[PDB]
Amino acid sequence: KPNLLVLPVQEDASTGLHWANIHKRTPLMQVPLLLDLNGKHLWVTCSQHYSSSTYQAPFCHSTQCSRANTHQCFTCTDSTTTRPGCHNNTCGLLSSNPVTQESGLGELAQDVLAIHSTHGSKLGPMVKVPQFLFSCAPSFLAQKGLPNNVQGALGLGQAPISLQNQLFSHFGLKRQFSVCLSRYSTSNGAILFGDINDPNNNNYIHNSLDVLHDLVYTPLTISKQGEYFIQVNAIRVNKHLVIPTGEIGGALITTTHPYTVLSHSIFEVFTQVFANNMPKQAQVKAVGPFGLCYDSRKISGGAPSVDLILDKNDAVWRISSENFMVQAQDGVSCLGFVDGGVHARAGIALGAHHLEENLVVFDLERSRVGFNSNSLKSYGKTCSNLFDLNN
Amino acid sequence: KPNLLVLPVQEDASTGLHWANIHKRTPLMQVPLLLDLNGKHLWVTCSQHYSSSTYQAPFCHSTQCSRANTHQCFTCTDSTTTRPGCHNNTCGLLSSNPVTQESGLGELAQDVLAIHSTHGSKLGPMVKVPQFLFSCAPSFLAQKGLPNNVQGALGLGQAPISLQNQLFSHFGLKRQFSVCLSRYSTSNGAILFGDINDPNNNNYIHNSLDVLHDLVYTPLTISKQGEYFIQVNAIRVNKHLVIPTEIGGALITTTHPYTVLSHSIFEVFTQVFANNMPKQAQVKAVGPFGLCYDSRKISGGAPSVDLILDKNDAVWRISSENFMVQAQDGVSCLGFVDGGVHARAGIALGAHHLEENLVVFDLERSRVGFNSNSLKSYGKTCSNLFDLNN
Amino acid sequence: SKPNLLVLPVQEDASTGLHWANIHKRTPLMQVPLLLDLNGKHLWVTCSQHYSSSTYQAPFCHSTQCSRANTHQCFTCTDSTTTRPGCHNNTCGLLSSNPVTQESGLGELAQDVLAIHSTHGSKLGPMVKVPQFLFSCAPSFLAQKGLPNNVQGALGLGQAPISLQNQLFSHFGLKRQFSVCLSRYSTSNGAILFGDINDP
Ligand SMILES: *[C@@H]1O[C@H](CO)[C@@H](O[C@@H]2O[C@H](CO)[C@@H](O)[C@H](O)[C@H]2NC(C)=O)[C@H](O[C@@H]2O[C@@H](C)[C@@H](O)[C@@H](O)[C@@H]2O)[C@H]1NC(C)=O
Ligand SMILES: *[C@@H]1O[C@H](CO)[C@@H](O[C@@H]2O[C@H](CO)[C@@H](O)[C@H](O)[C@H]2NC(C)=O)[C@H](O)[C@H]1NC(C)=O
Ligand SMILES: *[C@@H]1O[C@H](CO)[C@@H](O)[C@H](O)[C@H]1NC(C)=O
Repeated sequence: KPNLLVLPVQEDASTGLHWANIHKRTPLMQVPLLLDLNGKHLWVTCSQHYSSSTYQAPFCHSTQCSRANTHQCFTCTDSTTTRPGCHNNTCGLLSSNPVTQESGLGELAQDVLAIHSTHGSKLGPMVKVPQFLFSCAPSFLAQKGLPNNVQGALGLGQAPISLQNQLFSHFGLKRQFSVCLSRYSTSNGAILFGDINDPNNNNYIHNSLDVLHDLVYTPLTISKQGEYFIQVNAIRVNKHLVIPTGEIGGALITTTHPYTVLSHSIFEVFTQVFANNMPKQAQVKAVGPFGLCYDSRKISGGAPSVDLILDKNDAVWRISSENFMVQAQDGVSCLGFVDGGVHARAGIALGAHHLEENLVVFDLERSRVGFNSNSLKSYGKTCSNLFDLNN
Repeated sequence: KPNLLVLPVQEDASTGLHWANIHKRTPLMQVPLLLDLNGKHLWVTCSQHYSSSTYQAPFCHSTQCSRANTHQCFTCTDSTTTRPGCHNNTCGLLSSNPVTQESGLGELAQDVLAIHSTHGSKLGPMVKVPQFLFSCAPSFLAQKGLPNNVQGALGLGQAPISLQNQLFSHFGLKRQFSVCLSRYSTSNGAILFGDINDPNNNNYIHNSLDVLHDLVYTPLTISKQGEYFIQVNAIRVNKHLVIPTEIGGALITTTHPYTVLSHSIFEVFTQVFANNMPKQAQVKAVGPFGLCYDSRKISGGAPSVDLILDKNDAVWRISSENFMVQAQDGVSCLGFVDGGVHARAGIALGAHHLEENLVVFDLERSRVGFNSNSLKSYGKTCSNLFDLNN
Repeated sequence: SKPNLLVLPVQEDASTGLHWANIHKRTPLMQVPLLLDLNGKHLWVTCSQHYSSSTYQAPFCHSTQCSRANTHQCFTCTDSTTTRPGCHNNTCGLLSSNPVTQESGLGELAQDVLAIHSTHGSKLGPMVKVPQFLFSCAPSFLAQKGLPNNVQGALGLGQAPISLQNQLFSHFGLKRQFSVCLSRYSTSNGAILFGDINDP
């Protein structure tokens, strides 16, 4: 019985989103799914080639339906014969495409999910959750916005049948998971489930020990919708402070958009403050979703300190200029923050690009988030080689 | 045929609010009324003691009631005899005390209003609007909260029978008015109606020409209730920027003296301010204020406070002689007040903010203009920018 | 230099029995045939791709112009993929009516030059302008039915804040009075007069 589980994830270069192959069903196979940090559950298109000797659709008012927190019954109005995703007297579950913000009523489903354990310092054998709960979503939901051929999403949000909650409870793990996304499409990053500070896991996490010793922590708050928040008191640029006005933190953490999104007033003030701490004669025609771009040849070694001042000024998340400068085009380097408009979900939403090449620990038992206080590269490490991810 | 009209206004030392004598009725006489920038109409208390040979109460469904945008008929339930403010089959108008936020149903009224024209560099003869529309309010409405002897309010809001809307239309003026409040109770400020860049008016406004050339503008937005808003992206204190929070987020108003901030913004701004000051010069807060200092110790230097505006095109610099208030003896307080958690807006700029500034409401281009340097840097004040002498 | 009386010639359409006027608008100034609608709340025009004017503007939502027009509903162009008069985002929406068909449609608030005759002695005098006249750019279908031939909108003289007379009264400081003398014959004009007719 494993004390640590590992899910390799990959960056999609085109969308900037991350996805994973999930192993499901009997016989076991791989389903490519979007990584959705705040997603309430795993959902898939089932109307396909769903072949499994282990599939079940729980009946309405069943114990499975109570756990999934759906007490709404499902009626199939597509096929008039039965299949995965289409029954009467089952239960309905609302699934959302976090990119398009579309939602649709899916059917609660139950089948095998499998995930890697560890063996010494390498990946170990797959272990199974034989009755993993998830949603069979309507086909349209995955037809737009996801990486190519991605057929659903896996959610890691604070909700009862999230992926991590089901792994924790099945295997009796510590309630902690860690995210190390890779910036490169050509090598994987990973998600780790369980305690990384467990001597039983020392051999697998041995290579990451210098990083772990320097981890910095800040309190984690959770919204009514199961989303992860931290408190950012200010954004510091050199000696300028952009200061936003028992509550949930103001900064969302998400994996479902690449760049960090700022509500309009913050975006406006921050970007100008940034432009003021830069050579005005280095700017070029704005490109892409970005508002402030430079000719890459100037600027070289000329970007300012950009830091998040965190809850109660106890901590700082220093952000590297190799992270916050984006290479929009051949020789064009852009400030990687985008305007969320005036009705943004949060004042600040830290996205996949922010998380990439950082180790970020979601410590649910103590309600806090930890991150590397120095860049991984300063340890000679990357998110792809911090842990052994060869099968 | 005048191109510019002038209304002198005065600060009430006690309340910090401003008022004007309006000339009305036949025979012409003076009515002291509160200056209410956002008010929808002029209202005055009416009784059997109201005397005028030109007063009328328009009938219900009249063209007058139509222009005033009231189609609710009025029934007098007070006197059992008719008098100004008390008739049947007239029309009803809701009037508000902007200070107490009490409101009352008045009767639409019509009478003479007079206001100064200009003659060269001086005030010229009074010119009249013989059928000025306004509200006869119930007597109780002004009985609390207004400066002494003030018996109504003149409203300059975006609403069909506001004072400026009726002056514009009657005289064929450019749709613009300018506010120059005087900080001193002992000298008048003014409101100007019509084009101030009008060569015809060059002689009256000649003394202000340097101020006008350097005016800075920002977009003006109007709420559904007719209030004036601008957009503030940040309040800057030295190098610390406080980001507040489409209609602008900052209300402009004349019905409270000090600038009111919503609780979350207030808390953030006052601490940021305390961080840019000698932290051990503070004294127990006095009055309505939250952060007060000893006057002898901070004469050293107050920090830069600027409103960063819409699209960051413009900056409204606030002088430390404006935002520091001398609450007591040797105590100077930061003159921003906490509007609480159900504040109407995030920022509400009040009379104190407006004082000794020239503020132009350009309704024709939907923008607000203000002096980009202090009046005092031009050798001017709001009392002497224009000739307000009889 | 401010006229005390303005005059708008109007003509009867024999086919429909309705009356219309050529109204002068834009820079450079040109004529638009519009239906005479006594009770109409505002002037509206079908505004097209080929609207040409150097003085045209679409007020922004929550502007003072939108306040005066009494509209606080914002406009979104759900039509073209490019902007044109009558088609922008972040402007304000105004409901216009075809009084013959009772069709209504949501237009965009617009601002441009309007000109009209003043008087000179006993004759018509030079055109005088309202440089920022407020009106509605209405959807094209709204004029396709019921109106005289080639008529592209209506001018309203109703009791409403941006009616035609209300804007003329206030721009020029006229007496609040207008007079109607319609002609029975399609072959000669009648007129609308704005201002005091009784100061001989
Ligand atoms: C305004 O209209 C009211 C309703 O018509 C008037 O009140 C009515 O007076 C009648 C005469 O005595 C009486 O029979 C009715 O019952 C009464 N109606 C109500 C609703 O009370 C009112 O008249 C004045 O006030 C009343 C109470 C009496 O004192 C009358 O003599 C008064 O004229 C009208 N007010 C005017 C015309 O000023
Ligand atoms: C007015 O705004 C709308 C909505 O913002 C624009 O319509 C969208 O244009 C985007 C392009 O950025 C498309 O991706 C959307 O599919 C469009 N939505 C709809 C409903 O058509 C529209 O282009 C804007 N119009 C103008 C003239 O700027
Ligand atoms: C679901 O119920 C409806 C209504 O009774 C029925 O017509 C339909 O065939 C049922 N669906 C399946 C898959 O049996």
